[PDB]
Amino acid sequence: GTLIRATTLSRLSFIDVVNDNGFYQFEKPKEGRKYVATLDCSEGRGQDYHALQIIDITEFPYKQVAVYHSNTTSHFILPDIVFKYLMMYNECPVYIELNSTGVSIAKSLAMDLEYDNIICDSFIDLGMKQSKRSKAMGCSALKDLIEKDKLIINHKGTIQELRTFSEKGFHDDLVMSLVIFGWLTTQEKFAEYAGKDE
Ligand SMILES: [Mg+2]
Repeated sequence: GTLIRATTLSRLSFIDVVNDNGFYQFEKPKEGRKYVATLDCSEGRGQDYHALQIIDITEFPYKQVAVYHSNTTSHFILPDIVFKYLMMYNECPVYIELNSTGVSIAKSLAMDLEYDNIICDSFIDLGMKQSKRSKAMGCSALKDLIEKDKLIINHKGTIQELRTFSEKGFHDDLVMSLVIFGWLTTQEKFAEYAGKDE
């Protein structure tokens, strides 16, 4: 009872890139392409990882071009690491799940690093406000993208997590960061970020 149907899961495949201290790069940034990054931060104590997914949304199919995945990042430096990769991907907009750590990272990006491509649900929510409906609808959107071959997955750990991710409520941070992306794609504001500049 996986979210992604078995035949699709069986055809997923990864490019086995070297881990650069948590950063996995499948495509370099390219001129004229438009990206988005989604961030699922770990919170509190336990066995979870921070997961930043960077997706090329210039045109279909969308592509997973890089991932940052770590549970050994110093809290003091996580905003600077995210900022580095957003700047790399053509000053990438970012959509952060606003758990306690995500609220702090979003504020650091806005106030300390002065990054001005933060996707915000509202003036007081500097990212994706937590809700149950955003998870469910983001999962449905992600299922359709992967099953219709409209989102290409390259990363080994992401595929491993997709193969065990249940259709209802093992690590899942790489999938949950893709669920944030799926939810974004259902919103009116996604048209501000997707597509070539006109
Ligand atoms: Mg997490």
